[PDB]
Amino acid sequence: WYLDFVDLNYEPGRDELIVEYYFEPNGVSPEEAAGRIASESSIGTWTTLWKLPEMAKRSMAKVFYLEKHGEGYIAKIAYPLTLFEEGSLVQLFSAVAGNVFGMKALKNLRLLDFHPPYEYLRHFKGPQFGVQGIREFMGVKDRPLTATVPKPKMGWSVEEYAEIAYELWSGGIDLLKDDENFTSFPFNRFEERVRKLYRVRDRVEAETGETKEYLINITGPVNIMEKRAEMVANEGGQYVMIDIVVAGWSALQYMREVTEDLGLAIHAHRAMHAAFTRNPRHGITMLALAKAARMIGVDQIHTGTAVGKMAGNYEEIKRINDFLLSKWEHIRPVFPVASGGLHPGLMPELIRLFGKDLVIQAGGGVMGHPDGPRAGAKALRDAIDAAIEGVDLDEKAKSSPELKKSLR
Amino acid sequence: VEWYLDFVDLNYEPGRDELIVEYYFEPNGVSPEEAAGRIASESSIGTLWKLPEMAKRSMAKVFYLEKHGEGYIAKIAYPLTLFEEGSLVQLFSAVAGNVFGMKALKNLRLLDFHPPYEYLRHFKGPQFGVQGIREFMGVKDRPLTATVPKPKMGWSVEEYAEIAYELWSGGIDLLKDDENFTSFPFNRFEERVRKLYRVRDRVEAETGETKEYLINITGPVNIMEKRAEMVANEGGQYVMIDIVVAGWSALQYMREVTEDLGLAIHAHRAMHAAFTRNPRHGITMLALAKAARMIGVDQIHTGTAVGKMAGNYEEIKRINDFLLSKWEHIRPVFPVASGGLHPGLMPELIRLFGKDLVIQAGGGVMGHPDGPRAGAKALRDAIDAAIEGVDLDEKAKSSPELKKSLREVGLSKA
Amino acid sequence: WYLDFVDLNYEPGRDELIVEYYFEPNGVSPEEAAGRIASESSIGTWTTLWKLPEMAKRSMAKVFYLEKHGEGYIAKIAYPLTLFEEGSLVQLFSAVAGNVFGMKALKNLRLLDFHPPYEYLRHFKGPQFGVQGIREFMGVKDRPLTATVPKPKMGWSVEEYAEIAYELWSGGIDLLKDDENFTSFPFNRFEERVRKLYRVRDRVEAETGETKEYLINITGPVNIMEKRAEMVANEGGQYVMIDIVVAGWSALQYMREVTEDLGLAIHAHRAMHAAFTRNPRHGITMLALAKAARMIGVDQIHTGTAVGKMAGNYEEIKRINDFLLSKWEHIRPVFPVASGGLHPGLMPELIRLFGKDLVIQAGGGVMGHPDGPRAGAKALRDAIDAAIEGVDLDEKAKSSPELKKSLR
Repeated sequence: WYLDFVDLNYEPGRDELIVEYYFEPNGVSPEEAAGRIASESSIGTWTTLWKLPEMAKRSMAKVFYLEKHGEGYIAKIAYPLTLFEEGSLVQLFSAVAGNVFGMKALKNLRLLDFHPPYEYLRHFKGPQFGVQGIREFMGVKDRPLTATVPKPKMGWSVEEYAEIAYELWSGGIDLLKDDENFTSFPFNRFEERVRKLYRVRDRVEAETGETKEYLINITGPVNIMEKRAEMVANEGGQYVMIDIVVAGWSALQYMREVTEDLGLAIHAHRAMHAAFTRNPRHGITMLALAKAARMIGVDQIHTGTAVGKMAGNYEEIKRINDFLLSKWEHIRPVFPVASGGLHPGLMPELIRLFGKDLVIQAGGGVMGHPDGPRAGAKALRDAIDAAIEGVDLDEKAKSSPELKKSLR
Repeated sequence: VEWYLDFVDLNYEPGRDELIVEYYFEPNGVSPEEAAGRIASESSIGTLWKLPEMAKRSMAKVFYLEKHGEGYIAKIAYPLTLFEEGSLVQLFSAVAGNVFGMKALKNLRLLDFHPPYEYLRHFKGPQFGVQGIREFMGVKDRPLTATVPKPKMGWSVEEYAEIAYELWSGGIDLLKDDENFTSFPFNRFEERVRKLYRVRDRVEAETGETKEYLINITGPVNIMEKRAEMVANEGGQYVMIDIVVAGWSALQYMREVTEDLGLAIHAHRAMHAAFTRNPRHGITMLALAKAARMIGVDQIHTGTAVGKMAGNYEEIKRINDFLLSKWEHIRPVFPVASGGLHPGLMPELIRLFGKDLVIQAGGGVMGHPDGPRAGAKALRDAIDAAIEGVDLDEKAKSSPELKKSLREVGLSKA
Repeated sequence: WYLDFVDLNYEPGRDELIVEYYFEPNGVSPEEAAGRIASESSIGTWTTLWKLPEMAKRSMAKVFYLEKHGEGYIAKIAYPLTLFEEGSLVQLFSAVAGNVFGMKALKNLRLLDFHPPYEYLRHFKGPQFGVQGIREFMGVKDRPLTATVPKPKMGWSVEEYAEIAYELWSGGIDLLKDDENFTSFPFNRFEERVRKLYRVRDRVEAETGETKEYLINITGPVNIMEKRAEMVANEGGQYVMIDIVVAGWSALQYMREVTEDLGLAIHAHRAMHAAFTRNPRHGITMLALAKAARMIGVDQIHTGTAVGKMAGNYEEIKRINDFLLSKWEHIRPVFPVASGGLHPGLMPELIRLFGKDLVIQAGGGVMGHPDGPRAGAKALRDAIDAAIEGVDLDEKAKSSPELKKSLR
């Protein structure tokens, strides 16, 4: 039966969903392995007896491309839309990213990418704001945005958090960002944080004439996340942060509706992703993850950077960033968020390689500045201004004491 | 102009994900090809500033154009980018809107449409259909029977209850309100619902047979919803809506309501003939029945082959065939036959149109010489006879009520 | 029995509803045909046995006028109010415009007009705003209002729609108008359109000191239409557009209550009407449609124009326009909306023939202006100013470059 699912001359219609897998077979032929992925991700097996169901035949997936690739194989598989509950990314992932990973006839299986047809994709809204909508409400037309996570990442009282925030925002940071694990604690309850931090936010706005925002972490059981998002909207926030991998796709799809009602942008933290995106032979790629997140509609998502302290291989990151920012029917582009050991001196290189449409998360460089967080923020903003203006950092530094000290 | 000809390409092969509409038309002062492109244009993107990418992609295409009688038939392909999926209202605004008013046509008739799978899948179709209705009614094989009281207006709730008792007791399956009969100071809907389902339950207890009520909930939508809620609360399994007068927007919403409440929909088609009757202009009954079946009415009036209604056999059969055909996940709909039907016509009716019908024969039944109960019995008897292949004159020997109906009809003709 | 319904000497009371029909009999006498319309639209048939119902006799319709008219006949029929559920235009149309159209004893049947008595009409509110209420909230006291539908009529993104809108409004258009088929699409969702277009609206108001509005198309299944109307009211809109024939009378009556609660005027698009108003022998007239729409209470409705590109016979259109604008107890007058190939050069004639109480929809002329939509709007506003002021277009054109170019 597994071979009924393999037709290397099949030409998929524009209304079929395509998934690309890498795999290594275990004691079976490449074709049998491929067929097995297709059957398991579609109708399973049958032509014996007791009534074949009427839509089974029309719902068969088909392997239409199979080629050797290094130590394994790449297959592309076409899925008729009769297999799917439209609007449920959850059910899509149960089909194409479910039981297939555990099959003993494969040593390894990686979902590399997928391509939803227009009739699947039209039932997703994508980002509510995207790059352009964020740039509008932030009032930042050309340069990348800046973000900072306080260090240490845990243990502040609300008052202590408010003071750091005041300093970061005042020095030039656009977005305060909670750490992925920083949700709500006895010494820093979410409700008290929301009531205080947005007062400090509004004060800095009045004093500087620059828009400031807060990537506040609403991550929790979904009912709690919804209540936290309502609190944020009620205080005048326009962003919520969600750890999307830990929270999961069912909650994210629902929160996308909540954020639509409340006018909130979503910053997606991708903590836990490496558990299945890191292994080059087995799991789901960051690309496929980013695609699903963009389709549902996160407005910004972490992708990594190119340095040594973050390391980060250039081709993979570039590829994801390019996808996030590409035209894709009605789905608004998503800001890549660059983080990892970033600091003012790396800004020209970051921006040469990755463009101006970025959220630059540079908490280390900012917090660890010898004159304090406010000075570190200033320094970062100055390195970005110089990168965009084509000005050498050492030249800028002669008119920016804060940047000067950072480059030492 | 040459712009309108950009919408015409008679070698185009439409993909399986495009919606097709078939029109008859007669041009008025332009060529046939220019008329057809005008139709395609006006029902898609219409006609300095940057022509958006989506507009180019969303152009309809005339891919078939042949002469037909005194005019022409065109088939036009519509990408689904033109449509708000789930909204039959919006589809009809595009393909059945301003297009009828076009000065470049003398006449335009929407003949039929074919939604692709990706459009159709966002409609549920009938909640019950033929098989759902036969299950809740407990009637496995024969046609169902319905009767609208005569006269059609003016009854108190008590008088209506008494007629209903007789009709159901005599064997009618479905009491039917007239299309004009909603709620009046002398017969308020709330009172009628609270009384008639007690009568219904009484008749079920006495006969062992299931009885139902095609009760007319037609009104402003908020009123129809409230009336549907009252029917469900009294144990009713059907509501009747005059779907042409009420309209598509209300009907789509009411199909959600009846999903929640577990109610079947009987669609009365009053006013349809204002646009379905003219063979050169309007919307065919076929196209209308298709839209109603997609949304999901469970029974709909189509017409009969009778003395009184000498309706076209071939058009009626085409509609009934469509209603009963397999159509993906969309359940089949019962055709409702009516128009001057009496017991003597049951064998011809069933021979020509089959057993999957609701037969509304109010006139024969109400006009029986021994009263409505006897008319109901006579109708049921003629139907059993037709199904078992027994001559009506043979059946009449064991059924005095049928005997009398057959005799009196014979005494009523020249 | 059909003859019991004919009394050519009957004088209807002021409390009876009168309907006027055109018909052609098919094998029966004019009187029998007329009687058949009356019976079918009232009590049907009966005097045999099994209890005549108590209110049947008092609910009989009566043909009281029958005269030859060309190739057929006109009948007027009086209906006692016992036949009707008061406040339900739906039930009125089921009686008088229902099964009568399909009767085989008539070759043709047209409902020409109806006349509700005060005790029927008092249960309808008519337009919430009408001509005077619109003129008040638009701040436009004498001249006709202007409207424009973007071309092409479909396929814009929200951002592209907002830019056209900015230009139209800025040049002088009063009302942006969505096309009848332009509701909500993946590339232009209603909720995102509402949130953006009213921001651009408020900006143009601030910059020009002129009120601007949006005939935004809420047409859909009724629950969806209600949610869309709430969205519009919430953003500060005062108008919604409904395709009333496609949506239908049940939804319209309900929406009239929704718009009452929300303070919204209704613009009625009449798409699909020609399916039954166009045939001179059979259907319902535009007059009767306009009457029902006015009674429920649309504030503006399309009637057509007098040119060549719209063609439009003058007597019929004038007659409807006159009715819409006439005193009619408590029912406010309704703006006729003139559309069809209109452009600045036709304004003096349009206004001579049809008056200043019009909404002039002139999308072709405006969008197709050689200097752009903004210039086209300006040109239209200038042709209207000149028409009202008694000024020759070629004279105006010497102080209006935009109009000058349009007249070429």
